[PDB]
Amino acid sequence: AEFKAGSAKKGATLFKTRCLQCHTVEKGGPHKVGPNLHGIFGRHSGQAEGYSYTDANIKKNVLWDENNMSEYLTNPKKYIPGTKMAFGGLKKEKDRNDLITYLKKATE
Ligand code: HEC
Repeated sequence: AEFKAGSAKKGATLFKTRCLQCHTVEKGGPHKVGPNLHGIFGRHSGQAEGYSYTDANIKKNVLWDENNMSEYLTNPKKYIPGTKMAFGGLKKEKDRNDLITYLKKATE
């Protein structure tokens, strides 16, 4: 994938509609169904403390950046077979770009 910068404002509405039920982004926000996403960028998958990941997510051992995140959110199970993240995917390029723009800033 090729991340282009988008609207953080729409990315927040995208996050809050499609991600917030399973995730938080603030520093020190609680783990829910999924882990807190603070400092997700520049961190390998499966390394947030306090959350029990799938083996699949740990062994993927992917250093998250803008681009591989875009691929992941298109179809999570396809990028990480075995993941227990039950999310179909953000199919539209512009929605993924909008969200990741928000996510960069919101996870500090
Ligand atoms: C539950 C109904 C979820 C929804 C909706 C979304 N996510 Fe999720 N996510 C969820 C789980 C249970 C997990 C753990 C996966 C595992 O196999 O252990 C995840 C994982 C992620 C990750 C990876 C984080 C890591 O530390 O490796 C990311 C980046 C992530 N989720 C982001 C994310 C976004 C952006 C969502 C909506 C757009 C979203 N998730 C929805 C559970 C659920």
